[PDB]
Amino acid sequence: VTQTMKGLDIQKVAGTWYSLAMAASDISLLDAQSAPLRVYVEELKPTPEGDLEILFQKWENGECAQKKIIAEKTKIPAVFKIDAENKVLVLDTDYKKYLLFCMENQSLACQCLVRTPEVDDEALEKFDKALKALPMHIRLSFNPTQLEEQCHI
Amino acid sequence: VTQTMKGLDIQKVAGTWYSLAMAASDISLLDAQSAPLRVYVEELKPTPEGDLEILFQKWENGECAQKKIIAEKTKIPAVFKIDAENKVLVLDTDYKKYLLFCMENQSLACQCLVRTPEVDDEALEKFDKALKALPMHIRLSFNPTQLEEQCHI
Ligand SMILES: CCCCOc1ccc(OCCCN2CCOCC2)cc1
Ligand SMILES: CCCCOc1ccc(OCCCN2CCOCC2)cc1
Repeated sequence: VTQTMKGLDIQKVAGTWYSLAMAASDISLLDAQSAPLRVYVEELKPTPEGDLEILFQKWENGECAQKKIIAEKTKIPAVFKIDAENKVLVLDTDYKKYLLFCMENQSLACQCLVRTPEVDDEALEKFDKALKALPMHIRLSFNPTQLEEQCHI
Repeated sequence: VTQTMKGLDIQKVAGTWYSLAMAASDISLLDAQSAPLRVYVEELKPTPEGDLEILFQKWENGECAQKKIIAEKTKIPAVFKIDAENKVLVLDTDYKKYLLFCMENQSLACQCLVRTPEVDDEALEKFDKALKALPMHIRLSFNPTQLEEQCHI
């Protein structure tokens, strides 16, 4: 991934988001509800120190779990670390409407986040252009009804 | 689906094909290996009377089954019936290289077939343009290694 947001202000991505679409390099990363990168973003909480707390939902052991992770800042404003060593990259955002991001170790999953439970064609067009560059083999998108449900059921 | 091949010659789609990509209106139609429209085309055998015999593979009861169905001709050369009542529509083909088709009852799944175990960017570009018109929520594509495996494992 060689697309990062120039001039990202991480404080301005705070608040409510919706995983409108997801894509990944390998089908098994997104195919089942319990697939390991099938994660439904709920909220972004950037720290004063410029780390990024992420609230999301994930299907585990036949139910919709609440999850929290902290993505630690790097010297690049648009790149963050989750290690156990995995990177979060912010590709593009207008803060008000949409945010595109990828998670990578090579394995890769990207999402189109939106602020509201609505299908944003413009945001989906920007997400498809960013994926043109990448070796994706699965792509999912959700309707407004699913966006208001736990784990997009 | 309002895209059909003008002037289809069904005899000329005979022989070997590869399901390079699939898409569907609903995620559950393609998400698991055992998902009901996860079908891997092997061969098309048009009859002299202009019906279309289809050999494909499908994952069922934890294994890769061989399957045969006959799609019966209609008054429209590009449209065929499988009833239990479901339509097969040929969108576009050059006979030599690629064939795009959709199956519909509304539920909808479309494939990009190719003649060889190779990623045909041109064919994938034509498949993405045909899907622009349609309400797809899942899309899959396979690498050359998977295309040579039973059930694309
Ligand atoms: C704008 C930033 C959005 C990033 O949102 C997420 C990034 C990574 C996530 O990871 C969820 C779990 C994936 N990893 C599996 C391995 O252990 C660490 C977590 C979840 C949301
Ligand atoms: C150019 C024509 C290619 C069409 O290929 C197929 C069309 C339909 C298929 O259906 C497989 C099973 C789907 N139906 C489920 C309900 O019962 C009838 C079959 C398989 C290949």
